[PDB]
Amino acid sequence: PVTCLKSGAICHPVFCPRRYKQIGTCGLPGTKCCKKP
Repeated sequence: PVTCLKSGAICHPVFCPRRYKQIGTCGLPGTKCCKKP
């Protein structure tokens, strides 16, 4: 459960697509933590 707030990564719903790499999870099972390349 990482907020990804320090990394500045954006959270994505369901799962992280290819444009964004899923580092783990935004915080809840509703969305996932994603980061722009």
